Amino acid sequence: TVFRQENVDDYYDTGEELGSGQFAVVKKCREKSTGLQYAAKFIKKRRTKSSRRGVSREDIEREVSILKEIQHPNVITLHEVYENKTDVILILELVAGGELFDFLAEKESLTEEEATEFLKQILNGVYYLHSLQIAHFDLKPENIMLLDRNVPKPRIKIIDFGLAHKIDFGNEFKNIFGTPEFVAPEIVNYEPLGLEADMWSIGVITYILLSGASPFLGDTKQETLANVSAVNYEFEDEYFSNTSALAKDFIRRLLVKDPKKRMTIQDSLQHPWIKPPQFE
Ligand SMILES: Nc1ncnc2c1ncn2[C@@H]1O[C@H](COP(=O)(O)OP(=O)(O)NP(=O)(O)O)[C@@H](O)[C@H]1O
Ligand SMILES: [Mg+2]
Repeated sequence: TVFRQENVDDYYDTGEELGSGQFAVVKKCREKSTGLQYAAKFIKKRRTKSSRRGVSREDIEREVSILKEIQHPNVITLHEVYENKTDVILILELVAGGELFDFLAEKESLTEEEATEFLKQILNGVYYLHSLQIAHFDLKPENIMLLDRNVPKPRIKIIDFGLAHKIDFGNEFKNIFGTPEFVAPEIVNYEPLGLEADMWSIGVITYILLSGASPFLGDTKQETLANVSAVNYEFEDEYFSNTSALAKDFIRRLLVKDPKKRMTIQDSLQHPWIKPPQFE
């Protein structure tokens, strides 16, 4: 599909940089006609068929097509798309309270209540996506953002649809790979991937929310990946001695190597704790 090829600067003024990855720089912006504020994500296009710099049009089109489908309080929405010869420019809903990652950085470990108030939101965002057969494939504390960081119970949105895929057949085999600390063993072993892989990432996120520690992290990327495939983690007493046994049970049911035996998004919401390119 093609996108609007007008100069983006003719319709928006850009401000502060919000963030960066591989593939993209994200800038705060303001639409001239409405005075509303957005996050403009500039994704660099591939300059030649075989190049490794930039993102293939197929991958950009998949991100845009998934984003266009979304409308849920706990996920980011897509406002408009522009393009020019160098970039595709997604105008996304602005999430202005920073990454869950940075929130967790200053001050590092949450109460079970604070942890479950975030988690319940993440779970209903992911329930929506999975209901739509969308696997996010990049869930991690940097890809969650808070609408306002200065409120006692902040409200979150899932961002970064750069690896997301529609799962039409219950699994796909296109060979996706995110960040070693958060990927499920099936990603590590290059096996067919489905919605289950997001549920593993949620367990890793939950462990970190409760402890401030990463369950699989080794000293190098390859060692983390080995730990992940072996399900090499444990609940350190120093971190978990006063954490409830149900919280551990929740995590233990997500960090399961066989995706068929791992809790589904629906199971996670009924659980008693809750229920009211890749190398060194
Ligand atoms: N809607 C948004 N509002 C506010 N900040 C955002 C938004 N989208 C992205 N960011 C910030 O920009 C960073 C990069 O955007 P992201 O969508 O994560 O890019 P990417 O490079 O394609 N994927 P990755 O390599 O995993 O970062 C994020 O980590 C956030 O800090
Ligand atoms: Mg990202």
